Amino acid sequence: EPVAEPDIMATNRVVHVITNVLQ
Amino acid sequence: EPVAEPDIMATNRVVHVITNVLQ
Amino acid sequence: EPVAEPDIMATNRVVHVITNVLQ
Amino acid sequence: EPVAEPDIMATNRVVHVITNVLQ
Repeated sequence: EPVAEPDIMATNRVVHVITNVLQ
Repeated sequence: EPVAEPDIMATNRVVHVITNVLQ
Repeated sequence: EPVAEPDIMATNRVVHVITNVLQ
Repeated sequence: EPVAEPDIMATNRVVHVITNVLQ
């Protein structure tokens, strides 16, 4: 993982896609 | 339901069920 | 059948809600 | 370094009612 001076960090995964309700 | 020998079956309407979209 | 089939229900449109997305 | 983990799985709930096969 990246190394640097201490700071605020929080790993997160975001996934989105355009879609419509099936019914 | 009626019981008899196999033969042509009249088409019956089908109603969908509301459910969360997979996408 | 022992239980009557569900009555026909018309699909209802759903309006999307605007939200902040990082991506 | 360790291999990056894949995208986090998004659990979903599916509800359906058994009915006559369309085919």
